[PDB]
Amino acid sequence: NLTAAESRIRDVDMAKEMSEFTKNNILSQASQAMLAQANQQPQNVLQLLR
Amino acid sequence: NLTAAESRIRDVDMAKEMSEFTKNNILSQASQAMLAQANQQPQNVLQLLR
Repeated sequence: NLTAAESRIRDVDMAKEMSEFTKNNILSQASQAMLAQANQQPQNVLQLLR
Repeated sequence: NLTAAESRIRDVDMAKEMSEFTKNNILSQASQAMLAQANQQPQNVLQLLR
């Protein structure tokens, strides 16, 4: 029972962690994506410039 | 947020600046133009002279 509670503290429910990992990785790829949109804003500033 | 306000101070809204530039350049070409009319005033003074 000590091992049980000790595991409830430290040892992870790796399913939940994996869902958290896939989730956060999507947030990451979404963010890099929004750089791929964000940097594209001043080139249109160059477009009215020319 | 510091970068944001710092940019609001120094960094320019280049669209507005470009409109200002085209504008003032037209005022310039209009002014050179009005030299092309202004210097032409005394040659007619030479015309009644001859």
